Order: sequence, then C-alpha cells, then structure tokens
Amino acid sequence: SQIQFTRHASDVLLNLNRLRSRDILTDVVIVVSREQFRAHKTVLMACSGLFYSIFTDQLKRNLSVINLDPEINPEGFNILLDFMYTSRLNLREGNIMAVMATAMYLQMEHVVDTCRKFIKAS
Amino acid sequence: SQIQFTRHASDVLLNLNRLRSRDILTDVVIVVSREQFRAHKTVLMACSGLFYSIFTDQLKRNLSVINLDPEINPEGFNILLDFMYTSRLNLREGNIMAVMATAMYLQMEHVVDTCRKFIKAS
Ligand SMILES: O=C(Cn1ccc2c(=O)[nH]c(NCc3ccccc3F)nc21)Nc1ccncc1Cl
Ligand SMILES: O=C(Cn1ccc2c(=O)[nH]c(NCc3ccccc3F)nc21)Nc1ccncc1Cl
Ligand SMILES: [Cl-]
Ligand SMILES: [Cl-]
Repeated sequence: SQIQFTRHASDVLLNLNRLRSRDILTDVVIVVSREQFRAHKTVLMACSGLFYSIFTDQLKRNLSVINLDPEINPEGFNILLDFMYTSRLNLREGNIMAVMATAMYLQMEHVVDTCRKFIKAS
Repeated sequence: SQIQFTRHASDVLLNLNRLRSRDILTDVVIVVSREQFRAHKTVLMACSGLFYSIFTDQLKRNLSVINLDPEINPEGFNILLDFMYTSRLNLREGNIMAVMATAMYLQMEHVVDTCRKFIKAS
C-alpha cells in the first residue's frame, strides 16, 4: 500500500548519468583498446553480468581499472555504456553486429535478445 | 531514434537496492540520533538536495560519515531512504508529519509536495 512514484527510477538514472558526465564519484576506468571510459561500479554491476561477476568478488572489488578483451570494439562498448545510463539503445545498421557481440561479452542478455530482433527486422 | 527500454531504469534501481542490502560498494554511513544507515553517495545525491549539496563540494566529497541534525526522526529518515531506492513511499497516518519534516530537511521537494497531498486527503 505504498505510494508509487512512476518517474523516480528514471530521474535517478538521469541524475547518475549527470554525475558520470561530471566525473563525480566515478570509481573505475574501463580500458577498451585505445579508449578509456569512466563509470560507477554500482551502475556497471546493475547492468552487466560480466561487471557484476567481477566486482562481487572480494578479490576484484577494489579494482580501479579494468582492461576489456582487446577484440572488443570501443564503439560497441560506448553504445552499451550509454544504454546503461540512459535506457536508450543506439542500434543502427552499421553498428548492430559490434553491439550484439559486445553485449554477449558483457552478459547483457535482454540487450542481446533485442539485437536478435533488429537483425530479423533487417 | 534510439530504442527505449521501459523497465531498465527501474531494474537498475532494484539492483542498486540489492547491492545496498548486501553492503556492496556502499561508501557512506548516515548517523541519525542513535541509528546508522549505509548507502551509496551517488544515489543519495540523485535523490536529495541536501546530499547533492554536501557531496558536490570538493571539501566534503570524501566524507565517509554524515551526522544528520539530532532532531531528525530516524524512522522518517529510513522511510525516505527506502523511497530513494525503491520508488515507493511508505506514507501513513502515524508517520506523515515526521516524513514531511524529514523530506523538507533533505530537500526532496516532490516528496514534500506529495506529503501536502496526504495531509489534505486526511
Ligand atoms: O543482475 C545483475 C546484472 N545483470 C544485468 C543484466 C544481466 C544479464 O543479462 N545477465 C547476468 N548474468 C549474471 C547474473 C547476475 C546476477 C544474477 C543472475 C545472473 F545470471 N547479469 C545481468 N546485477 C545484480 C543482480 C542481483 N543483485 C544485484 C545486482 Cl547489481
Ligand atoms: O537533483 C538532484 C537532487 N535532488 C533530487 C530531488 C531534489 C529536490 O527536490 N531539490 C533539490 N535542490 C537542490 C538542487 C540540486 C540540483 C539542481 C537544482 C537544485 F535545486 N535537489 C534534488 N541531484 C542532481 C542534480 C543534477 N545533477 C546531478 C544530480 Cl545527482
Ligand atoms: Cl569524485
Ligand atoms: Cl564493498
């Protein structure tokens, strides 16, 4: 019987993206080939099975830098990071395979399923 | 023209609450009278003008403990912290004044407005 605020979760996410844009309380750098991306571990964990698995382990929880597999496309990663923080996925003809393969690696199954739909629709 | 995931922001928040429940990557303790509450600064900042104002200041950004005003009701605070992480506000007859006053102090204006509505409805 609690009162539901229907825009609250979305508003929080938007504010978290604003903090990311200002580098406030970011606690990890993700290195992908020649590029680097700063983020909040908590958001990464909430959105990715790979990052969840990494940072839940006490051995790896305080890591400040994560080097991704060198074969991962930085653009694919950037699209998915933007999705994590915005709920909006920038899927396009020229990026679909890179985004799909990166989502598989990051263990983002709902996103992988959505890419299967984009392929199907052409 | 991006693809909108309508449950993503909500799912993230839920996962963040799960991390809080497990004390994973919490980075602050909020002390309110005799009680203490652990949280993620980023979520606090996203949800409260008081916490935003505190942690944006470089002088205060690395604080690991925040002592709230001793007059603040811990139950009022707990209700609002639960709201921050769930989007669901536990407003009741026996708690409305405490929650409203705590929301004013925490600078949560939409919540204060909602409390004005509960009072009106009785
Ligand atoms: O669920 C997530 C992360 N996540 C987001 C999407 C997504 C996915 O598609 N596959 C996986 N596989 C790994 C896995 C992790 C957890 C439970 C089952 C499971 F199979 N994980 C994903 N994080 C989370 C869960 C619970 N409590 C707190 C947090 Cl932060
Ligand atoms: O907006 C918030 C926090 N917040 C949530 C509810 C709420 C409120 O009712 N009143 C206030 N007053 C202070 C204030 C802060 C910022 C802008 C205007 C402003 F008046 N702040 C609130 N945080 C945020 C904003 C932007 N970028 C990143 C983050 Cl994390
Ligand atoms: Cl910082
Ligand atoms: Cl931790």
